[PDB]
Amino acid sequence: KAGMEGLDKEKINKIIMEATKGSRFYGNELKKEKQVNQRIENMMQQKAQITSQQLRKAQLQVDRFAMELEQSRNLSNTIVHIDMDAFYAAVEMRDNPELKDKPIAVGSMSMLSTSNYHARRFGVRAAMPGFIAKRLCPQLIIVPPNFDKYRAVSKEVKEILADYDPNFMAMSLDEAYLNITKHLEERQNWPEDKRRYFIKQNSVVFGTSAQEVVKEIRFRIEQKTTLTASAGIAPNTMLAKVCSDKNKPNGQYQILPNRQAVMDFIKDLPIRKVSGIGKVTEKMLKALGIITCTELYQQRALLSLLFSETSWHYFLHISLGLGSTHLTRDGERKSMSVERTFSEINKAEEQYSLCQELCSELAQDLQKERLKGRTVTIKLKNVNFEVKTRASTVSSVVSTAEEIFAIAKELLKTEIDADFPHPLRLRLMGVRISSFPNEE
DNA sequence: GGGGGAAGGACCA
DNA sequence: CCTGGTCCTTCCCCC
Ligand SMILES: Nc1ncnc2c1ncn2[C@H]1C[C@H](O)[C@@H](COP(=O)(O)OP(=O)(O)OP(=O)(O)O)O1
Ligand SMILES: [Mg+2]
Repeated sequence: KAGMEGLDKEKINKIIMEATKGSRFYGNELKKEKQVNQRIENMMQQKAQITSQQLRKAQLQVDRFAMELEQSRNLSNTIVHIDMDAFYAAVEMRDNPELKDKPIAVGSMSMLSTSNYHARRFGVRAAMPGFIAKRLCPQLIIVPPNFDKYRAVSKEVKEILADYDPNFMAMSLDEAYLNITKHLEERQNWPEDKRRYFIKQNSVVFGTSAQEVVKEIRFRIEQKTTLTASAGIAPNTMLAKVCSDKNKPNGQYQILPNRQAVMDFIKDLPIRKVSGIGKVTEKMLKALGIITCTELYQQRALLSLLFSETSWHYFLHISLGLGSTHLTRDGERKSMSVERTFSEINKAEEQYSLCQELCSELAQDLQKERLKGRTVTIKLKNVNFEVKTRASTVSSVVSTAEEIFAIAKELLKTEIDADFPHPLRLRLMGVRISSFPNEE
C-alpha cells in the first residue's frame, strides 16, 4: 500500500468482499491460505526443537557476520532511485486531456495495472480487478494500456538520467537507480549558468547538494514530459527505493551518509516496506513477533537457524540497513514468456489451437532479439484457479513457432490424457522459452 | 553431496 | 466476475 493512505478501510473492505465471498477465485485463495497457515506450523515445530546452546552457537556466527558487514559498510556512494508517479495512468492523462480531473486506471474490467492518485482516494489500486474498482468508484474511467506509448516516455526520461549516471541501471519502464557520487564532484564547481533553467522574473537555478541534484532532475523530467517523479536519496539501493516512496507523489527523501541516519531510519521501519518482503514473509515473520527492522535485527539468532542460507542473509542485511552501492552491468534475458486468459475452453481441439497461436506469438517476439533457446514450459490454469506447470528441454536449441509448438503440443498432450476422460477446463494458458547461448 | 533439469512459489513492476 | 519477469527452495535423478 503506497500512494494514498488515510482511507476508509471499513467501507472499502466490505465492498471488496461482496464481490468475492462466493467467487471461484476466492476459493483458491481461501485454500492457498491454508497452505500459508500450515507452513507456519512447520516453522513453529522447528522452533520448539531449537535449544538454548544451539542459539548461543547460532549467535556468535551471526554476530561475527554482522561485524565485518559493518566494517565493510560503504557510505561514499550517493544512490538515487527515481520512481514515476502513477506511471501508465499519468501518461494516459497527459495524452488525453479529457481525462484531466478524473479518477482513472489503466487496465481492464478484469484487472487494473495502475490508477491515478485521484482514483486512489476511492480505494482503487493496482492489481485490483476493474469490475471491483468500479464498485468503489462508479465514475472510474478504465483506459486500455498502450505499452509502446509508455516505452516512449521511459526512453524520454532516460535521455535525462544519462546526464547524471550515464551508467545507471533501470528496473522497469518506470524505475531507475542512479549514482551521482561522481556527478556531484564535478558539480561542486559548476558556475550558476551551468545550472540555470527556464520554467515553461520567471527562471530558476539549482544549487550543488545531492538534495539539489535530485530537485533538478525531477524538474527537468517534469518540464520535458509533464509527468512528475518521486525520488529517494540514500547511500545504497535498499534504502533508496524506500526513500523514493516516503514522499510520493512529487517529492524526495534523503537519508544522509552515516551509521546513525541509516539507523535512525531503519529502526521502526515496518519490515513489509522493504523490496522483496511481501504478503507471505510478513505473515510468517509477524507470526514470530517480527514487525519492524529492529525486531528483525534482534531476532537474528533464531532466523539464521530457522530460515534458508540465502534468506537470513538477506534479512540480516536489512537489519543493519545494508544494500548495494554498485549499479550492475545491464544483465541478460534468462527467459521470454507469453500467456493469456480467456473464457472457459474445455474442448481439446481449441486448447491446441490456442497454444499454436501462443507459440507463434512467442517465436515472433523471440525473433526480434535474434535469440534461440533450448527449454520450454507451458503454464495451464484450471477454472478453479488451481495451476499446473510443465517444462521440457531439447538438446540442440529451438527458435520458431512450429519447432517450439512441437514441444508444447506433447507437453499438453500428456496433461489432457492425465485428466482424460475429463477435459481440462481452462482460463489461462501460457508458454515460455528459457536457456541461452553465450561466448565460446 | 553436487549439479542440471522439472514443478512450484514468492515477490516484483 | 482477479492481468512478463527473476530468483529461490524441494525433489529428482544422474554422476
Ligand atoms: N500488477 C501490475 N500489472 C501490470 N502492470 C503493472 C502492475 N504493477 C505496476 N504496473 C505498471 C503500471 C505502473 O504504473 C508501473 C509502475 O509501478 P509502480 O511504481 O508500482 O506504480 P505507479 O508508478 O503507477 O504508482 P506510484 O505512484 O505508486 O509509483 O508499472
Ligand atoms: Mg515490499
